[PDB]
Order: sequence, then structure tokens, then C-alpha cells
Amino acid sequence: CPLMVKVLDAVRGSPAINVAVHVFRKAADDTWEPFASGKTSESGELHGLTTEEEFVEGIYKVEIDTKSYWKALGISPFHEHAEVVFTANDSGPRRYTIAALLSPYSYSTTAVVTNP
Amino acid sequence: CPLMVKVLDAVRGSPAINVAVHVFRKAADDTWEPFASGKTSESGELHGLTTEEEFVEGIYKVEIDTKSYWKALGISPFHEHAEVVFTANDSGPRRYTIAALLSPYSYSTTAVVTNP
Amino acid sequence: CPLMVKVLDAVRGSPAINVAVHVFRKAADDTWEPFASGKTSESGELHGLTTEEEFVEGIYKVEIDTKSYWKALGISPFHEHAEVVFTANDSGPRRYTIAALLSPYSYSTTAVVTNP
Amino acid sequence: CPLMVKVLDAVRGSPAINVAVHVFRKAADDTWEPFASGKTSESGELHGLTTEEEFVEGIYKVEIDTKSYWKALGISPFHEHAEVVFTANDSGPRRYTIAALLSPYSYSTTAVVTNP
Ligand SMILES: CC(C)(c1cc(Br)c(O)c(Br)c1)c1cc(Br)c(O)c(Br)c1
Ligand SMILES: CC(C)(c1cc(Br)c(O)c(Br)c1)c1cc(Br)c(O)c(Br)c1
Ligand code: NA
Ligand code: NA
Repeated sequence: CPLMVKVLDAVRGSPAINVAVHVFRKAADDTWEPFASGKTSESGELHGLTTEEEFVEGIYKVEIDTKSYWKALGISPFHEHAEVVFTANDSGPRRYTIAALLSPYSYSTTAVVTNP
Repeated sequence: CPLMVKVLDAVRGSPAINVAVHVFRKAADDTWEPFASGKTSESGELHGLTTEEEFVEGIYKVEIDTKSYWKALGISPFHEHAEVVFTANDSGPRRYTIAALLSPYSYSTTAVVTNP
Repeated sequence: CPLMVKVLDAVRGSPAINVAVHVFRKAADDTWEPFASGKTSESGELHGLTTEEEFVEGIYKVEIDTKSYWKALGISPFHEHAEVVFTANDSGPRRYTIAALLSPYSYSTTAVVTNP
Repeated sequence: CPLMVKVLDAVRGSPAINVAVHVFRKAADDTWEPFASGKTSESGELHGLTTEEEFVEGIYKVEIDTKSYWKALGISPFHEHAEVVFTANDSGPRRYTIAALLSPYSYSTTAVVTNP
């Protein structure tokens, strides 16, 4: 998978299930173009967002809809979303896992980047 | 001080000094309007961004220019910047501290929301 | 796997490979008895520490040897290790993934707990 | 103040108040000898643990009684406590702040090590 997202709930010690994720790519005119979206599975993972061909060089924004997740669980959280912005593939194709750990007033995010 | 930002460096175990921070407020047309900005001090803190009168309820984005910070230290970073997007709510406590802990491929952020 | 450990390097954006991990279980006399040990693979994962039969109720300490990891990479870090202490299996068997994210002066740790 | 501890709650976005903190120093026989202790204040901070004269180089353990904190708030926690084990080094800066961010199934810790 060239781009995978994994999300964990720090209150429950579980995968964060059914979290909406939107990926954007910065366009030539500096706007954020919709690139891919999906929602995390029962494992907290989102696979299948893109393909090697379509995941070209660029600046990407992964927007994890944390508010919609907490509100569905009946919780009022602090953040609107968690947003990971990075340049991808600029020295050739890489595989990226974007991981996030969610609490109502906090989040942590990291990237695992590998060369196939 | 209704809004403060504090930034640490997890690689050096030190405040993150001279990091640019931009705060935006979401406008009615969903665009991000500049609201306040500054650079973190020797203590990693940015005070004086706004006033009680100016800081009304709404959605704010705090963008921390982490890429330039790491580059100035000679370290290769993953993110373009760190973003913190949140709603200010008058129903809650009245002082917001946005804290961030920076590593080259990760970051953590939390909100400390208190009343004097 | 009843107990798995995963470790990630926040400076490199990679698995943390060849990290030594020692698990202890608190004995009747309140000392920490050696329970299992191993080291993370190329994927940053440590499987095979224990079995369902041998992983009984108790208070466990997972000690991740972060200093030895950083020093092997030629880095002087702050912590001696990262230490995760928790009661396991006290309402019947569970599966535990202990995750850690390492920086030279920081670390983060979370648990994914599932019921088989 | 050569050693300070600050603790936040990631669920409430607030200092972690009245959390017990115990500091130990490693003795020659590898046992942990009590060194200092206290409870975090209304600001989540614990000052006055030691003095420059008492705080010599060595290995220290800071144990934060997170389980009791969460229980007092009616929240089910994973960890027995959070531990931070580190070496004090005179070669480095002279003031240590040990910071921790608490969630029920996770915690993060960092060191802010500075000179006056
Ligand atoms: C170690 C890593 C990167 C991870 C990567 C993959 Br892929 C996984 O499947 C799992 Br479970 C963990 C991780 C992620 C988050 Br979220 C954390 O809060 C912490 Br601490 C560590
Ligand atoms: C920036 C830093 C190190 C911090 C240091 C001091 Br001293 C403070 O008073 C505050 Br308020 C924040 C911090 C600490 C934690 Br615990 C975090 O989860 C994150 Br994110 C950042
Ligand atoms: Na290139
Ligand atoms: Na029981």
C-alpha cells in the first residue's frame, strides 16, 4: 500500500473504528485538491486510498475527522480534526503509514516511511 | 492572555526557539483568515497573540512552521508544518494553551484549557 | 499473540529495529520476576514473548531498552528505558499490543487491548 | 529548582491535579531508594522536590501514580503507574523538567533540560 492510515483511541485502548479520513494534494494554484478518502475499518486501518501510479510527487494533507469520531461516541472533543501535511515521493516512490493516537483534548501523529 | 502556544523539541529536550506560528480564523466562506502570528521565544512560548476582546468563539487554526525549524538545525523533517484546528467555546474555561512536542517524523499536541 | 510489542523511531520515521525488551511479572513477595524477553524485528515488532497458558493474571512490567537502542545508533539519549506497567488478564484472557514511539528526549506509549 | 514535574490530563485538557509522584535514586546494589515525593498542585506542577546540593548525578526514577488519579475521576485506566527513568548528567544543562501527558490507555513523557 503506498498510503495507509492507522488510528488508535487512547481512552479505550482500541482501534478507532469508522474514522473518516480525507486526503488532499496541493494543486498548481496552491489550493487543496481532493485526492482520496475513506474510513478506518474495525482494525483502525484504512487501506486502498490510492495506487502507485496516482500517488505522484506532491504536498499532501491527510485530514482525520476526529471531531466526528468523538461526537459519534457521545463525547465533546477539542480539535476539529487532526491534519498531517507532508511532501511525498520527492526522491521516488515511498510507502507511507500515517499513524494517529486520539484523546479528547490531544493527539499524536507519526509517519512510517519505507522504500520498496 | 486567552491564547498561548508552547513548543518543545523532543530531539534536544529543549524549548523550540524561534519557531514561526500563524493563527487563522475560519471565515464565513470557509477560507482561513489571518488572525495573529509570532515566533516562539527562548522559552519555547508565544504570548500576546490576541486579547480577550478579539478572541471570539469560532474555529481557529494554529500552524507551526516545523519544517523551517528542523532545517535551521540541520535536521531532515517529514512534515511541512504542524496544524492544530479547534473550536473556541465560551462555555468552557477561558485560557487556552496549545502545546506541541516536535520530532522529525512525529508530533504531539494537546490543549490546556483553564480558568484564572 | 497474547502479548506483542511494537516500537517506532520518531527521528527516522521507521521501525525501531533490534530493540531489547524485557517483561517482568510481580511476584508474591512484590519483587519483579523475569517473565519473557526478546528483541524487535526489522518490522519493529516483537512476537512470541509468551503463550496463553503462561500469560496468567498479574501485574506486568514491559521494559523497552531505549538507551541501548540510541547508543547503538551513536546517540546519547535522556531515558534509561521506557517502562509500561499494567495489570493483565484480570477479567479473563486478553490480547495486548504495547506500542512505543521513541525520540532521544521523549517517548510515547499506548496499549491496544482486545478480547478474543 | 533542579527538578520539576508537570502532568496534564489529555481527556479533560487540564492539569492533572493531586497526582502522587515519587522519585527514587538507584543505589549501589541496584535497588531503588526513595529520594523525594509530593502531589501535583492545581497547576499540575510539583516544585520543591530537591535542591542543587542533594541532586547529584545518578539514575533516577519518577513514578507518577496515574491509576489513582484516573480512579478518583471515575475513569478506568490501563497502567498501574507511569515511570520515567533517566540519568542526571552534570555535563548537560542544569534544570530538569519531567513532563507527562496522561490518557487512560496511553501516556507521553518528555524532558525539558535547560540552563538558567
Ligand atoms: C509504533 C507505531 C508507529 C505503530 C505503527 C503501526 Br503500522 C501499528 O499497527 C501500530 Br499498533 C503502532 C505507533 C502508532 C501510534 Br498511533 C502510537 O500512539 C504509538 Br505510541 C506508536
Ligand atoms: C511543550 C511541553 C514540553 C510543555 C512543557 C511545559 Br514545562 C509546560 O508547562 C507545558 Br503546558 C507543555 C509539552 C508537555 C506535554 Br506533557 C505535552 O503532552 C506536550 Br504535546 C508538550
Ligand atoms: Na525530487
Ligand atoms: Na478478576
